[PDB]
Amino acid sequence: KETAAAKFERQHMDSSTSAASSSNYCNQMMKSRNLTKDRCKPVNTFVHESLADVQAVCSQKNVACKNGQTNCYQSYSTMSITDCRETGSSKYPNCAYKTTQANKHIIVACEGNPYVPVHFDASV
Repeated sequence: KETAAAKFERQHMDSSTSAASSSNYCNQMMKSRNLTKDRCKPVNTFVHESLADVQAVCSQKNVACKNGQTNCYQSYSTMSITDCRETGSSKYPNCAYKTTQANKHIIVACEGNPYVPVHFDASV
């Protein structure tokens, strides 16, 4: 089964771009990363930074996750992200999203050895 670390990379990393280039970024990426295959994932964040910089957050500022776990971490630095959220017209299989650019700190939950991100908790 795909590991939690690999799923995080597939759902949230986009080291190939510095930001969203058009309003269709979310439509394109949600589909290409297979986040709309079985249902429309409602919200999703993409991070436009290197993988090592994001992995690095695992040893930055500890903070409790939204759900209360204590293995979340907030990045020291803000990062270029893209926020994707369904539009009112989104209807499976035609999942549709609003793209929004931002430069925010990220909050992830980490696990394993190597200790790496396994969930994207929030942008703040």
